[PDB]
Amino acid sequence: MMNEKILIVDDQYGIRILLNEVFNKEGYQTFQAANGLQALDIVTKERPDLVLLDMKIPGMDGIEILKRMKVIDENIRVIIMTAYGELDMIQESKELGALTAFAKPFDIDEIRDAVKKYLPLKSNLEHHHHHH
Repeated sequence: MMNEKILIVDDQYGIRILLNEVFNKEGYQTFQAANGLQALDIVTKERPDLVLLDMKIPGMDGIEILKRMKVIDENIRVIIMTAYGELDMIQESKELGALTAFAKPFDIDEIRDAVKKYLPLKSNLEHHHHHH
């Protein structure tokens, strides 16, 4: 199976290592990038399947970053982060290969839950059971 890999493009390295460890723990080889170049490096270094492109402020729109990682790997997908769906770029984001546009209101679990249900390795903590 796929070894389950992630790329977190967030400048708020708090949220970034937050997401990092969260998915990482499920099995996700998550690599934290604060910028799209970092991200380019990350894709080229690990080849993540799920790249959380924080379109907020890190450096560039997760779209332009998702497509550059799409050109190096259209195998890849992106979980671009938004100010709760500012549309336009948001539409095109998911449209180009972003699975989800997660915002300020995040359950944390819904994001890790999402990554598993999109590409599942091990996930959770204790087997695959009804409770998360």
